Amino acid sequence: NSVSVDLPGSMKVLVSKSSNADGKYDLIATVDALELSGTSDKNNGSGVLEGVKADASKVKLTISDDLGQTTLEVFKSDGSTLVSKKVTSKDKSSTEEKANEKGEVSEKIITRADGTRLEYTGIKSDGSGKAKEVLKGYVLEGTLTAEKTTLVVKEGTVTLSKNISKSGEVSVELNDTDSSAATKKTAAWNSGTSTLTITVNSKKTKDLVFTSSNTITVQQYDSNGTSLEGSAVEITKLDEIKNALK
Repeated sequence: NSVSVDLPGSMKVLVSKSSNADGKYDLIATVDALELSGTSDKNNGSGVLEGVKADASKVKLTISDDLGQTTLEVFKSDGSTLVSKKVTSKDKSSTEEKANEKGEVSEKIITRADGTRLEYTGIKSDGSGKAKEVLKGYVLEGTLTAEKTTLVVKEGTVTLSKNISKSGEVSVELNDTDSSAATKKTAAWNSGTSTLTITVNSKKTKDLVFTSSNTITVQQYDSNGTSLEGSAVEITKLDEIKNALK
């Protein structure tokens, strides 16, 4: 006599139709063939479920009270040395951490709701590591520090850096080492409009807009640098980013 409850990431928990004499509900879930079980003082599917793998690893699924988030933890048999931790939100955005043998997080994947990802590897005790952003049509490479993630695209003497704060806030900057003052690119970032405006030789040349969909559009200025012209074009591949940096 159970009730099925939908969870983040198209998972399920089974909750007893009625409570026991203590007013508690029974919970059962199966995560990749491993049965987890628990009890809860709520009737909605929220609560904690536990199980133990064949290799003695301890597994705990915690379902938030409003069903908006699940946390799936795997530990070694001590129940404290982390193996992995996955936090899934209702829109199927998620974070997944993987630990080293000492239980320290060394790998992390942030999956956005739109399917784009930020992936970290080799995270060190100072918070540094390597980073990759996986977009629709291209991959960006860079680094992680305790402060921010920085993805870098280099083209000639120009470096475009896409910085991502711990809160996920994107800002972008550009630097050019071009020794010719006349062809050197500079740029300004407008956080309010998520736009990087590139200038060469005192004339704005283009706006790169970093959209809420984790895409980039490019639109050129006229020959005077004082009006935008034509229509903005979505970038779909790395070579088009580099073209904009030429």
